[PDB]
Amino acid sequence: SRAVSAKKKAILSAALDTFSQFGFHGTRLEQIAELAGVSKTNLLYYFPSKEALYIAVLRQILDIWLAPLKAFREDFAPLAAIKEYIRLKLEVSRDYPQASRLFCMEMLAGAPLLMDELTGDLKALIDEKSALIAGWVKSGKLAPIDPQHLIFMIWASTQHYADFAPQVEAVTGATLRDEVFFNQTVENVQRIIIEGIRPRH
Amino acid sequence: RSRAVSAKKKAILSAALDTFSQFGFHGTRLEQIAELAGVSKTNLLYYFPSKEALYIAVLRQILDIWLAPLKAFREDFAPLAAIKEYIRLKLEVSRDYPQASRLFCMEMLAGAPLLMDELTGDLKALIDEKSALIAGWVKSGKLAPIDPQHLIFMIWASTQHYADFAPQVEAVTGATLRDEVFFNQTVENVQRIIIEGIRPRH
Ligand SMILES: O=c1cc[nH]c(=O)[nH]1
Ligand SMILES: O=c1cc[nH]c(=O)[nH]1
Repeated sequence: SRAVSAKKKAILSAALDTFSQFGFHGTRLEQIAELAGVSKTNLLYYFPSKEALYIAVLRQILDIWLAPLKAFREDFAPLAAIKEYIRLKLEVSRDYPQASRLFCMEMLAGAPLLMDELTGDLKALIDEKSALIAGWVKSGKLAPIDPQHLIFMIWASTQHYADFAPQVEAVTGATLRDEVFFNQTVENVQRIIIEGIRPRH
Repeated sequence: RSRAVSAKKKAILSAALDTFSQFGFHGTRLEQIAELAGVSKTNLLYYFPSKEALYIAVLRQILDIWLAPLKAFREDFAPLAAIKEYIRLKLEVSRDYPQASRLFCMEMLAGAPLLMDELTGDLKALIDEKSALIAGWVKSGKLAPIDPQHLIFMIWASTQHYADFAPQVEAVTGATLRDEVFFNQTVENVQRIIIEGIRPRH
């Protein structure tokens, strides 16, 4: 149904903005229900608790973050695939900083509510894609870097510009919404990581 | 300068770090910091006039630890060797002081309400100075053409990740930086990507 999806997205977006501004414990479901334009009973049909909504919000940003990596295939040009991956991750930092910070804040608390996804569906995908990239490496299409550590570096360097945005602005005077700085950021992150994993000699 | 006094101020700062780490800034009471440091409230207020002053002192101390290697950069150093220590020291700090990494990251997530003066002032000054130093290394052919500030941010981001995102690292790999073998694999992998990413080539 389109209507169910339209409504689930209105709730998730209202939920993101409310968790972002009031934190998990200070947020009440009725407040989210007011801003999505729906009744509490209607909201609870799709998300039975504050915990369910919160987890769903973080699953949504994870699905966005991982889409490029889920699309990886063995016959891709490895360096080209990874440079596109880096570019998509920084567009997410520019456009969805609130969700990036919400995820980072969950990690800082020990991932009390997200540990089910990290040990389950997330670990399954990274195991699968790590084996794929290890194939690219055991075949000389990439230098020898270990796959899980290359992935962590991609995540860390692109999410930095959202999560650490106040420090980036303080040192450079710019943000990712400044077109020129955005393009300089993409090119420089790409240069270091790509040349760092490019086959040699 | 008196060391006993310095030893006492560091004892207080360390009690503050772990109390701020466990209860957050607004939930922390000065009485808790004093009781856990082994000192009277009055002795704490002698050195730190407010909870906000102490909190800022705690975050400045972790900044000083983090930036010491970069302050030590000088034009005549071997660039790649210097950046290899920097990465190694940053990963040692993520292993030994994860609580401080998390507290600083949490300050950034709130918009840096209390620390923004330190970022726009002393931090920006150092990064300007050392970024020009690194631009000199590139204009003298000792490094590939990279932009200095983004190289620095990547050193920070990739090394602090293993502390701030430790639960995700453990979930995906089963390990932490306290495992000697995983620590050494991490150093070698981060160093390899950044160093080979910036090596002159030619
Ligand atoms: O892109 C991603 C995906 C999963 N976890 C992260 O921290 N970043
Ligand atoms: O090492 C450092 C120094 C300043 N700010 C950071 O995030 N990391």
